[PDB]
Amino acid sequence: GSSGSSGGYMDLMPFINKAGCECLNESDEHGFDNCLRKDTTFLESDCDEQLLITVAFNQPVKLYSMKFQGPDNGQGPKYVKIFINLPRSMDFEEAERSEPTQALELTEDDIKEDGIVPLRYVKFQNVNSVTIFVQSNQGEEETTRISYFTFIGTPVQATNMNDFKSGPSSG
Repeated sequence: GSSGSSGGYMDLMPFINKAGCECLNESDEHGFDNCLRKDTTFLESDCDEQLLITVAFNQPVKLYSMKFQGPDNGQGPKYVKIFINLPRSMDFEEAERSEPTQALELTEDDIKEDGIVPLRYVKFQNVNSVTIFVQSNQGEEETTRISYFTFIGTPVQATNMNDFKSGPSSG
């Protein structure tokens, strides 16, 4: 159906394997999977900002950016360590001894309604498994609430498909 060239990445949501995903210190009442979609519950930590999020990609894609934010209360992740090409997963000790592939200090503008975290695709040229460990928050809160989480980018090599239409617009 026609064709065109423009800047339009994908959240890779449908490319994530929720069946192979893994969460650390996940609340009992709240799930770490409900914070993946915009329309769902939130993920509240029952300890502190020391939760981990594993992601298993069935196909090797490219992490050009990451959308990490929280609820509308004032609790969002700031200093998060990103890991890729892991042997299977990331723990609390393994996330401390070993350094992340990127790791950035998310700001209020990165965890807002349209917050965006520009990563370095140069390192995620081809990743099959990515993990994110929460260290600190925006205002050093006691806990980080996750509401929306995804990976912006594109597959290293896919077919000629089509999607993503309509959307908001401002002056």
